[PDB]
Amino acid sequence: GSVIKQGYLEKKSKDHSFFGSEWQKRWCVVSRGLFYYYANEKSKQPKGTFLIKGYSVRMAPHLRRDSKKESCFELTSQDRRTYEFTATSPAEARDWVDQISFLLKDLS
Repeated sequence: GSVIKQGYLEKKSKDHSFFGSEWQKRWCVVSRGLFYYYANEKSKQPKGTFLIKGYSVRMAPHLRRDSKKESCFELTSQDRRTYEFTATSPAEARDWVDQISFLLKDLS
């Protein structure tokens, strides 16, 4: 079907409120051409959706300074906002990068 990969990641998330950005747990889904994410796997509505065409993806240890930096990756665009993620492990992050890359290369 349409889902390529899904699971929990920490997303760097602006609260648009008093505290700014924090790493926050999100259930993330990448389907063909489309990424969407929720607070929880059983949340009623997504927090966000975006078309992935135009994005680049890579591991990104600059995103944090603690020991989870080896599990961080980013989706970047020169036109739209970047999305920054921490997986549970380097292996998990590498898989996200690989699976999203496979989509992005086809889209290109």
